[PDB]
Amino acid sequence: QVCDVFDIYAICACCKVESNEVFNNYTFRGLGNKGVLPWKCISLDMKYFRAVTTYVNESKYEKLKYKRCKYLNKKLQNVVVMGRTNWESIPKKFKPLSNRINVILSRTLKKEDFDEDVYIINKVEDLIVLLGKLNYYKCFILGGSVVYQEFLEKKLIKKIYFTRINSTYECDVFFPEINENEYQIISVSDVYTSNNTTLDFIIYKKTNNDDEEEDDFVYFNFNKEKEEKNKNSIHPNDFQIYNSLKYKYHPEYQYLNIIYDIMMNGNKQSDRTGVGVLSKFGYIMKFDLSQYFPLLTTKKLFLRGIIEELLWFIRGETNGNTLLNKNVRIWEANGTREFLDNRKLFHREVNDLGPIYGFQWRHFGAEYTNMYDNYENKGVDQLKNIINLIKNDPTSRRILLCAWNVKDLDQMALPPCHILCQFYVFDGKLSCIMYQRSCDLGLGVPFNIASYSIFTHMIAQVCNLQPAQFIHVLGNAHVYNNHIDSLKIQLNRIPYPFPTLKLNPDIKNIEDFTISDFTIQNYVHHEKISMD
Amino acid sequence: QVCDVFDIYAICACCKVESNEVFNNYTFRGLGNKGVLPWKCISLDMKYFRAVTTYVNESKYEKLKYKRCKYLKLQNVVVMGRTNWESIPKKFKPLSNRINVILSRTLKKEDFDEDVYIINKVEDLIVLLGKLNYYKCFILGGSVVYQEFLEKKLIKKIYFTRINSTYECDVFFPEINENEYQIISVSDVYTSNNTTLDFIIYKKTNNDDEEEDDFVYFNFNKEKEEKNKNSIHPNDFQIYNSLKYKYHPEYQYLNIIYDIMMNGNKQSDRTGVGVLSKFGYIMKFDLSQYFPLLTTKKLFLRGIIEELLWFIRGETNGNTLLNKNVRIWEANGTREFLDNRKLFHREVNDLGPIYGFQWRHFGAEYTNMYDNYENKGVDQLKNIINLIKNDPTSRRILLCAWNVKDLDQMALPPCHILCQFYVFDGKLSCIMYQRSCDLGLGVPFNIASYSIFTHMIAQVCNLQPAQFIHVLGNAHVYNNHIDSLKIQLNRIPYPFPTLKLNPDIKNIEDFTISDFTIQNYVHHEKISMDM
Ligand SMILES: NC(=O)C1=CN([C@@H]2O[C@H](COP(=O)(O)OP(=O)(O)OC[C@H]3O[C@@H](n4cnc5c(N)ncnc54)[C@H](OP(=O)(O)O)[C@@H]3O)[C@@H](O)[C@H]2O)C=CC1
Ligand SMILES: NC(=O)C1=CN([C@@H]2O[C@H](COP(=O)(O)OP(=O)(O)OC[C@H]3O[C@@H](n4cnc5c(N)ncnc54)[C@H](OP(=O)(O)O)[C@@H]3O)[C@@H](O)[C@H]2O)C=CC1
Ligand SMILES: CC1(C)N=C(N)N=C(N)N1OCCCN(Cc1ccccc1)c1ccc(Cl)cc1
Ligand SMILES: CC1(C)N=C(N)N=C(N)N1OCCCN(Cc1ccccc1)c1ccc(Cl)cc1
Ligand SMILES: O=c1ccn([C@H]2C[C@H](O)[C@@H](COP(=O)(O)O)O2)c(=O)[nH]1
Ligand SMILES: O=c1ccn([C@H]2C[C@H](O)[C@@H](COP(=O)(O)O)O2)c(=O)[nH]1
Repeated sequence: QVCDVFDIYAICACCKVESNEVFNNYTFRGLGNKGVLPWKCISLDMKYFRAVTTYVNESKYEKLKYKRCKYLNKKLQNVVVMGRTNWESIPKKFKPLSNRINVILSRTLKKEDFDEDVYIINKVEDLIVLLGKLNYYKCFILGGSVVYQEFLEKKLIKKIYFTRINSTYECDVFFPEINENEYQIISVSDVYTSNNTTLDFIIYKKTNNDDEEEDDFVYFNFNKEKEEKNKNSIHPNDFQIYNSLKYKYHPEYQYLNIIYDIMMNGNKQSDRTGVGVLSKFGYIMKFDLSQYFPLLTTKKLFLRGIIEELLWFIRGETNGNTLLNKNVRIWEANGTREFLDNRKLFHREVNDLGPIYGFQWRHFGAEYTNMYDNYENKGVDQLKNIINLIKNDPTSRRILLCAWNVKDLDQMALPPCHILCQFYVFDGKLSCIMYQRSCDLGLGVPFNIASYSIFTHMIAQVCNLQPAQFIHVLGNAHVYNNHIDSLKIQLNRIPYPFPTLKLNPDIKNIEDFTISDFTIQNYVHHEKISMD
Repeated sequence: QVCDVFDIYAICACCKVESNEVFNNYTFRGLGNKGVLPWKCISLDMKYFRAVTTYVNESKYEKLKYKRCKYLKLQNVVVMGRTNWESIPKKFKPLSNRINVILSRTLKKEDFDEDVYIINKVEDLIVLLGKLNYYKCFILGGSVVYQEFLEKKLIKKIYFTRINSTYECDVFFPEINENEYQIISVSDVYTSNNTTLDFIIYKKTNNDDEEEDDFVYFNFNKEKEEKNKNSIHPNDFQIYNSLKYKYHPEYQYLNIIYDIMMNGNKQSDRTGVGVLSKFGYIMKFDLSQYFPLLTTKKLFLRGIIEELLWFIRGETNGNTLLNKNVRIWEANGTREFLDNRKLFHREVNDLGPIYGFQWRHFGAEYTNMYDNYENKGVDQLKNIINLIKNDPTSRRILLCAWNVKDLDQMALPPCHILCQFYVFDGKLSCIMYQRSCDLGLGVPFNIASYSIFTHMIAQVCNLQPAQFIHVLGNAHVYNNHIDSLKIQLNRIPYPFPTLKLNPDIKNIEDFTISDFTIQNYVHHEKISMDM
């Protein structure tokens, strides 16, 4: 087909347009405004644009030339193709585009109307003629909307390098609705921040609808048991989309790939109640908090409850009623008469959760009495101490906050799942490890990622640091049997660019945050999944 | 040369021989004994030798069809000396799916078995390959055949199995000329028929590709050569960098050292000492397949085994160790060091409520290293053992030394924060979270300690040890270890040893130093980590 021989790709960038919100991939569709771009600079998009439209590989040229010659019977650079208004949006000092063979479609304008060193063509068949005559690597359609429309309805695009700008702007022109039958996404990049917006890079593909060391690889894999056994009784063919992607570089896939790993390779166990899980042991996930807030996109997540849990912890509280009166039910089941009695806490009042996270963070080692006691200057204020070590001894390898008080375990409603946070400071940035002994991949983890990411931002702010990495170590990583079906749905979804977290900048002590100091901007997500 | 053109390869397997001793590649030489192999059956090698000698690639034969004939079902060639031929029994003859050559100057094709081949002098092969259609030519020994093939530089690659046990031998492999061949791949380590083994690859020295440009675009925001912050010199690790396949588990430790040296943050800890630092790693070692005692330098375990026994007894008394010449904690018990920790009222070598005390007495008011603490505080060690036996699917099997109440009273706060255990199908795994990781001195020992512990816990619980999982928090190279580790990165690991515990010990409290034995430890020379 014409676009496979001449290697004609589209590259574009689309913001969200000003229209319980439904999100699909038509969410990213805004192209330009009043004949320019809807944003000022997004330098990372330019850097990427520059990299795709200028990259050439001379070794691959020999096969492209042959291929092209065969379909015709018979310093290397790429061609870029522009609508006239696209071309007129470009600052003069940057035209023609350096190190690229510039082509401009126009009727109003002819060869004579240009000083530059550009090919002017009347019409699309004129690009195909030209490409049969030029030595060039790849041909990229640079827009705008009219050029994009005509190139897709002529089935002349092999791939779309589509940048998702995860902010909203005023737009007067739009990228056409991509037909899912015609194009599927095969690759999704890492998520970055540039110019106060997150973005990622996705690739749509035209649909179906020394090399002795090649061999040493196979010799060296001689003992591998699983040769399509169905190790666990989940069917790869149900993860069609998940498996069809080639480059899964969105950080959400750090979480998604562990659910794949647990499902394909998990050990079958009957846990605390008889419920049943697949389980694995030891994983690490790293999220770049300077580039995004890793709220999972492949299902809807509300953070009001877990933000109010984090503030409850920081205040040192163990009173389950405080959450209940803010309509947060996170701890309700763990405070019942029955639940407490079955934990042999017969002398513990309903919703008095005992010496849990808050108590240990502000008072580790004090004798716990009841949820209403004044524990001032009793036991160790770990939280205060770790803020003090970040500020005054940032290179310490001893900045840990530990919830696992061995003496108090049996007196807690339940022993903590988030065992400990360690902190690390280099060059004015704060990174955090949280070690989780016990990890519900379907229900718990996605919230836990959020709690500790928010907490790291908070500790960074009050210490006058920027956040860097939030690092999540999973000990006992389990998927409950009755989550599996929901999880196979979620895995076949393709993540959206992460949102961002904004903390009220004025809060300077860790104690001084409230619910209104927390804003999640630009949360684009698939619909909610009931995991059960 | 003949060899690089015609793809002439040697597959062999060499054990150690029955000769404070020193190791090199020529440690592994034993080939045969009394016209048979020196060992009963090592079936993971039998399997390897099958997969390697059968397998062929249709696609890639093209670049050979026109190269050996640009010089003058597609099976594989195997050559063997008659005694290597008759050394094997009959049901296997002639090795299925393989052009069975033999190197005999005596008995001809009418003498011998099936519809195979023969030659009579070394040269007489040179042209036989030039005739028939074949993927690659494998020399299966024996010593005599290998010997005369390495003399005449006809061997492109050697596919050499290191059998890491000792056997009676009569025949050996040639010393591999270190300047004439170099190792370019090393496999995972495996247990098989009560011995560890790995597979290494020697080479002759010289003195849908659209989705491939998408990879370059996704790397658009990565980093070049002033980026990759290196006053380290990559070219100083030629051997580390020349390996294609680095599958030996020691590479889990080595790769972290390379990562820290190359991408490490320069920081100036306490003193002005200087480190390169990163945050958050996870290594995993299969205790069922080997004992992960680093082989790229010499490690001693008596001291760290005594330390472990000392922990299990609940001791905090530094003198107990000093009287056994284990001096791991000596610096942390001086009047000077205690005074600088603001512990002016602590006896010298009274290390305070450290590992032992937290493991057997968590929450007990520490008094001094001589007090009787029986049935005071939480015996976590007894508890986590009773959890493994009574409730193995529990996700609460944690052994934690980081008592926040007691940190200031400790000579120093622990590096090893906690162990977590996991039991599946009668097998025990252990995660240890290390807050502070000296990759050059500490970590090598810390792996051995907690590997040993895992074996101890597993055995007193009648489980097989599975994985030790080492999670590193603040991982640092001391700046002055850099020269030594560069030397260390350029050493090819040896197949790991094994650990044998005295099987009689079924109480964690009942181990003594003589119940621990390391077997077949083959290691490069000791390295002083500075100077
Ligand atoms: N976000 C992004 O990735 C991109 C955004 N943009 C934005 O897009 C907008 C411009 O798009 P839009 O207004 O649709 O216009 P275009 O940039 O697509 O240019 C349209 C003009 O191109 C010429 N033309 C197009 N097709 C043909 C053809 N087949 N034969 C001959 N001439 C042809 C005509 O020029 P003439 O009128 O002289 O005959 C036509 O008026 C701006 O806002 C721009 O900044 C630009 C590209 C990429
Ligand atoms: N561990 C390992 O990797 C392996 C080692 N072995 C072991 O090795 C031992 C046998 O090896 P080894 O003693 O070296 O004997 P070989 O198996 O190497 O057989 C060599 C024979 O080939 C003939 N021959 C030797 N040199 C030449 C030559 N230049 N030209 C032509 N023919 C020649 C001779 O047979 P003749 O003159 O009688 O015709 C000679 O006896 C056994 O213990 C066996 O189990 C076996 C397989 C692999
Ligand atoms: C730049 C942009 C939006 N990014 C992607 N990913 N895909 C595109 N097609 N893009 O538009 C390219 C249009 C050309 N352009 C339009 C432009 C750029 C800046 C300001 C106004 C208009 C430009 C100008 C200068 C240089 Cl050096 C390179 C490209
Ligand atoms: C088997 C061995 C040692 N494996 C490696 N890695 N390197 C070699 N070249 N080997 O030599 C194999 C030669 C003969 N042999 C070894 C043998 C077997 C039984 C008793 C003595 C020797 C054999 C028998 C059956 C089969 Cl299917 C394949 C090889
Ligand atoms: O913050 C939390 C709290 C709980 N859990 C899950 C993990 C287990 O499924 C269960 C805890 O049960 P135990 O591991 O304590 O038995 O709750 C989480 O994932 N995150
Ligand atoms: O078992 C141990 C004890 C110490 N260290 C290293 C880490 C640091 O270099 C130093 C401990 O000092 P702090 O991290 O507590 O400052 O020793 C280890 O790697 N392992």
